[PDB]
Amino acid sequence: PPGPPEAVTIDEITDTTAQLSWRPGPDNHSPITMYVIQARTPFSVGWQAVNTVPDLVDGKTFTATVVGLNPWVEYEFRTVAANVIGIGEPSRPSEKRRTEEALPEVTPANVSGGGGSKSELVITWETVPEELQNGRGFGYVVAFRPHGKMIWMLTVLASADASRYVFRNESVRPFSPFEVKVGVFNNKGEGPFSPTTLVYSAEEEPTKPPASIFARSLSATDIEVFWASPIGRGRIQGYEVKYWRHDDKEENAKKIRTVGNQTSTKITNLKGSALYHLSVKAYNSAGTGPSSATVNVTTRK
Repeated sequence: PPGPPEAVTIDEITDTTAQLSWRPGPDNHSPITMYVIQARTPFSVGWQAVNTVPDLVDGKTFTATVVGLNPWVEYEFRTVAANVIGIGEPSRPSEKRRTEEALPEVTPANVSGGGGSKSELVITWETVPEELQNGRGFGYVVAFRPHGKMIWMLTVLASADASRYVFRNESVRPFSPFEVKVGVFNNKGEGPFSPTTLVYSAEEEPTKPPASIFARSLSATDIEVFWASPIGRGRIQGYEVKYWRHDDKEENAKKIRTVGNQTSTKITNLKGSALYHLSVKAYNSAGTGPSSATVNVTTRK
């Protein structure tokens, strides 16, 4: 296998391209027939191969152009020569050198949203990776409009780390569809927008209480509670069961929550031969509804 090539230098650097040069290393009694070039950045995971011109570098070429680099990233480079035997030892790395800035080009992935409290529209996205921001002053532009309308409303978020925006206004009807895209910008200029997606605003909280509530004591620490769903009313994600010992204030109560359609539950780790008060509430992404009547049950022993 071949020895390490030497003297890797960065002769030119633009926003996405660099011109590199190097000098041959010992070939170890076998003809050197190829050079490959690797790059390392703070964000790459160690050394990676790069695209070059010529797309394949022979053993006679000691300089080459590297393409498809990220704007505004710090780069080191090294070269490796190859024999017929195998791949050689990597060179020592070149000096570090930062590419120039450019317009941003990558929009955030997984633009979505939903939920929230009354009068809200909740919009979420994944922050654009740092090696893809292409320059200082990187931020987002959240564009949203009611489905069926023409005017886009625009919010700027100066912070590259922003992953979430909440719009609240009386104009927002409950569970209404908005068209949503998220764009990017940096000091060099404005970049593209994500593909439009549909996001629904916050839904209405439950409006009716659970009915037909009662409980049964099983052991001295376990009771069972049953209710019926309300009739009419809102969407219901589960129930909040609220319980407290006869000797505590109601505001000291513990709460457990329920997910799905179960219209019953089981409370544990209670004190025996003691009275307990309970009440149930429906909830959804927007909050909780009215409370059932309070029911009274005593533990077994």
